[PDB]
Amino acid sequence: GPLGSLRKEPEIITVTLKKQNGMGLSIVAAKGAGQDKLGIYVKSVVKGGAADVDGRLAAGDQLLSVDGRSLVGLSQERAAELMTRTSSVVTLEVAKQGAIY
Repeated sequence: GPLGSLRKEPEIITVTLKKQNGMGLSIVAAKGAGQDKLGIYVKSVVKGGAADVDGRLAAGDQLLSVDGRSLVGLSQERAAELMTRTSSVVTLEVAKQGAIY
């Protein structure tokens, strides 16, 4: 769908993968049996990827889009596929609900 929603602190998160291996990030969500668009939200981090390695990623990283591909209602299947061939560089837009001031 359409990208951009709120300002938030993060919004546009980008980090050079190829770090310890991947992004070692555990997402939580899907798409179906609802509005055909489930809100993507990180449940945790593999604690072994640029994500948990960038000391920023963790449970609470709603990705509105990934590599241009909207994630604001994607399925772990597709989302994962997108996050798969991310390359040594991952450029996705994440947002929070409210924390750290």
